[PDB]
Amino acid sequence: TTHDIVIAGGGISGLFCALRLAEAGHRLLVLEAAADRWGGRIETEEMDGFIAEYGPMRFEPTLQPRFAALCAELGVGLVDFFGPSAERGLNSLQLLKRGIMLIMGRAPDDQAWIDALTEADYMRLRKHAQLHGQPLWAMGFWNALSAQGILSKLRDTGTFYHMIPENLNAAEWIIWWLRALKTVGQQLASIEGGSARLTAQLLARLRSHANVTLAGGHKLVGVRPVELGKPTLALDVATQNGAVTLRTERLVLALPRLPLLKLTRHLPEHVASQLDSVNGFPMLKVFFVCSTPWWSYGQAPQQYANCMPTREIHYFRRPPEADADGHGMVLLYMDRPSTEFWRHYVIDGDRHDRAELDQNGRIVDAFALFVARDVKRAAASEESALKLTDHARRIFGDLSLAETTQYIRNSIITYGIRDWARAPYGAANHGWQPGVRSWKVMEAFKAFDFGSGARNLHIVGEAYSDYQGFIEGALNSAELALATIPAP
Amino acid sequence: TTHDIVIAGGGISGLFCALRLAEAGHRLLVLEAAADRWGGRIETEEMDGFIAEYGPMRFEPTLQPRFAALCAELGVGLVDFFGPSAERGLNSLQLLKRGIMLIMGRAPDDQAWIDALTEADYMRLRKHAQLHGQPLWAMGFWNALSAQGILSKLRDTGTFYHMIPENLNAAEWIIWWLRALKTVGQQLASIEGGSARLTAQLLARLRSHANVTLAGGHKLVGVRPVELGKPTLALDVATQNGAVTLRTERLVLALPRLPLLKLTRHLPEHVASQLDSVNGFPMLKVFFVCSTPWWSYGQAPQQYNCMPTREIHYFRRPPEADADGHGMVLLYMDRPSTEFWRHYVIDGDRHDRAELDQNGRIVDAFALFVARDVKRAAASEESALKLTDHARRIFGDLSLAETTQYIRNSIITYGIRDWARAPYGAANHGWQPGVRSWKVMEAFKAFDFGSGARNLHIVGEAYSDYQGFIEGALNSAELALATIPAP
Ligand SMILES: Cc1cc2nc3c(=O)[nH]c(=O)nc-3n(C[C@H](O)[C@H](O)[C@@H](O)COP(=O)(O)OP(=O)(O)OC[C@H]3O[C@@H](n4cnc5c(N)ncnc54)[C@@H](O)[C@@H]3O)c2cc1C
Ligand SMILES: Cc1cc2nc3c(=O)[nH]c(=O)nc-3n(C[C@H](O)[C@H](O)[C@H](O)COP(=O)(O)OP(=O)(O)OC[C@H]3O[C@@H](n4cnc5c(N)ncnc54)[C@@H](O)[C@@H]3O)c2cc1C
Repeated sequence: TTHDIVIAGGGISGLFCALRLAEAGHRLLVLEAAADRWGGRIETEEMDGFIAEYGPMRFEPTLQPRFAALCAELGVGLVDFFGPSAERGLNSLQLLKRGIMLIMGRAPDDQAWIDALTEADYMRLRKHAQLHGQPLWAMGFWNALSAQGILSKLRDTGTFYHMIPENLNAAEWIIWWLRALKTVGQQLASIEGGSARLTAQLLARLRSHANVTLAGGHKLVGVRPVELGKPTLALDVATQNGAVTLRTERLVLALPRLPLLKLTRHLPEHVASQLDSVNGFPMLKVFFVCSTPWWSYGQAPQQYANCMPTREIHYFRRPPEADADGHGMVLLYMDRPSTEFWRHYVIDGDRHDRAELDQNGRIVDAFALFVARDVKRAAASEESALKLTDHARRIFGDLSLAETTQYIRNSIITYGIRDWARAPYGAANHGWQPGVRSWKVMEAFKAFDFGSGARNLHIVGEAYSDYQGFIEGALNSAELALATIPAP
Repeated sequence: TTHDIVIAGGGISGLFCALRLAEAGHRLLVLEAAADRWGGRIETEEMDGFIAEYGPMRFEPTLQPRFAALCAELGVGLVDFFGPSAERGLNSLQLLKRGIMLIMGRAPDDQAWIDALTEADYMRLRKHAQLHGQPLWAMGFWNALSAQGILSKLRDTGTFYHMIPENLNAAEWIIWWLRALKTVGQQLASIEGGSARLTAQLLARLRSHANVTLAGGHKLVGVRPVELGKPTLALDVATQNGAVTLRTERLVLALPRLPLLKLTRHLPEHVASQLDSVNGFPMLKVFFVCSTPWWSYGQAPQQYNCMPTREIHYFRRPPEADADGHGMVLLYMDRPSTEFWRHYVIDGDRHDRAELDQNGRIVDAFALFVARDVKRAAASEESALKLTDHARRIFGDLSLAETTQYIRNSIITYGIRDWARAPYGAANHGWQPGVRSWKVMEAFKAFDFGSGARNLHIVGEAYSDYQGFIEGALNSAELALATIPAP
């Protein structure tokens, strides 16, 4: 065949491009490597009636305006989330804010200065802000915080996801934190009836657009200019059937770093040379649904780290105004190196493009043992962070740990695991690297070509965005490229 | 041109192949991507008269017989090393041995069983040893230790490089540790006048062998069979001049995982599909040479959080030859400390050896980190810091900003090697859960593009049966040697 515009990748950014480009009236095609699914890192499975987000769960719409706007324009609402909470002059909580504000030269409690910062200011910071003579775009976040007259000590033990041991671009993670440290963005909200709800609504308005053919099961595996000097692109697309060959005047790669690296030979050196301007962090989620929970409503998230190979362990029960069975659900949410523990419980090598539910008992076998220890210890202490129901407090007192194991192992109705470090994602999210001038990459990536000046290839997505980690970045990224695509 | 046998890679295994193949009488050529140097991961720089090993330092010749033998046959001596030292029935140092011996079903004090274990036994372990129904070749080391009736909890926050958070092949790291846990070893030896001494001696006997042309500055960047079905190989070799094109009847890839992955398109799928059967661990060394040390004459290596490092090792001159009283500090670190320091290599693009005295910012940050710890060590005294009386006092009095500067000034020369960098991509490698090592080593020892020619080979530590050590690199060389007939 032949098409005006191909879009490789049907993730949030792939599709926000497939929308705005339809609304200006182009003949779009959306290749998407996955047969049945759409929205990539957006994953919401229903597990014994619980909404289990294998991908994003909450959002800060005040911070992520363009998210709200794609939510609004699509009829997606946001149920505000009200869920549970959690060496001298250096005596506070988290408050890397001290570290940042020292670097920026302000008072370590100058929260007005922080709340007044614009994107325009963030750009001025990233380009021009220095620390001990060095630009911050050239430094580790970890190094800038450890400098003469900053911190140390540095607690990665404790804290949320600040990517200290990954040592990201100082400027870009000073920027990122100065954002989430504004007074707003405490407004925390789920998406009504799942996060994948947003995927659906975007296809339901992307079906009522005539000039859009959505083509699941299609994976871009090649790109050549047809003739030297000319803008016509040859796309090798492998699919279910077999190895088709599309042609287009404009290809949009809505792909994170790992797919792009698998395409690296088929890309201009000047672009392919920079795909390593970001690192993909792995994250891994495990969900267990328990018949007979040991925790009440409002049991706080813990930071198990030791007790379990996990970072966070999150706790869910059905609303107390329902509870048709009284069941509950546990999220093990983990980064490096806990990810390496669980990685190996995906039974299918070769392919892992979505959660594996109820396919390895060994995942429960290891969840059981780890919790079994902790809930014999929590009965006694009572000053343990594990609330523990009266029913559970007693019955555990009596069972021989080896049986507390089995009680929990039996208790599991359904369980699932998503290892986001696996192809074709290779990461839950990405981070700029020390040395990188993000703005040089984002400009090069938004629009490029094989050497005609055609400006008819694009990269879009979170990975090389100005708001990494969030759908907002994926959206900012889509726009940057949209602006370089004229009407038909 | 055209050659009997090319050997890509002039590291220890590349060269032990270039030797034994000369001694059977082939017309060898050794390509080596590095212009000036040989022996790759073997790196020994002289720093204000100190032997600084950016690569291997010590060795266990009892455990590594084939190392001793290549040392002996080359006139390389080993100065035995006598350097400084270091919840219910679960309260010791090497609860690791507890964990292993639980898995293996023996008594956690069965040290005779351990000392009696042969290679043939290690193979039987690899292939057949199970845990809760699962073969260990299929498990994480971390998972096997955390099992019902083993450990937990697991202290990786202590300990010397056990690769728990890298979660390596349970069987292959049970094997690896059961080796270094023999009493037989622990006999620790440096190499006489540096570790790179062994590189030199191997070229000095590799010069007196007529049928060997050594070609530094040459990097294999492609391999095609000349004709479909026929054993003739086309080598694209980039060099100083430019892009020559050799031909050979037999190519030996003495290369770790990362260069082989850069050649992955030029390799048979059946081989390239398995290069990810191992992980390359990054390690990073920084060396500082200090005018006026702050530490005692037996100051133990520490396990520093306190610094972004894992080990911090302490050196003075043999004080029988100490003409200035100087001392040296080795920051030796794994993930994630590696990420802190890696950014202080001033040359992007290329890093094939240590960068000495090329970034003051490395001292600037060493100073501050130690400056804190040695103001705390003046007072507490309940510290591993054997601080000298001269140092204990003078530090008491100086402000941080001056304690930093005292140390910053004290530094004569400093260096950094980031082994995670091309073309090494790792200080050493580890088998992965799922892998049957023995299936990989058999596939790798000899293969071809489909003729049956059996005229390509992979050799080196990375896919060896003794990962981490030169012994593995040597075991690997042999496996392939055995499949190469005499001329
Ligand atoms: C920090 C550290 C500590 C160590 N400690 C010990 C120890 O205590 N005990 C011990 O026994 N061993 C130790 N070792 C082992 C050491 O790694 C040995 O040198 C050995 O493992 C190297 O095996 P190799 O032959 O694969 O060497 P390599 O150096 O990996 O050989 C590869 C060579 O090929 C080259 N090359 C790469 N690409 C190309 C190309 N395309 N064409 C041509 N040439 C190419 C160069 O990279 C290099 O010279 C240590 C290593 C390190 C780094
Ligand atoms: C653990 C986790 C936590 C998150 N937390 C938050 C959060 O707190 N707040 C927030 O706002 N967002 C969060 N997110 C969301 C994340 O920011 C976005 O979902 C994502 O980054 C944006 O999607 P994308 O379009 O950029 O890329 P992706 O969703 O990765 O899109 C890639 C798509 O390309 C496809 N594809 C098509 N053709 C090819 C091909 N040839 N090769 C490869 N792939 C191909 C598929 O791989 C895939 O569907 C989280 C995500 C995860 C996984």
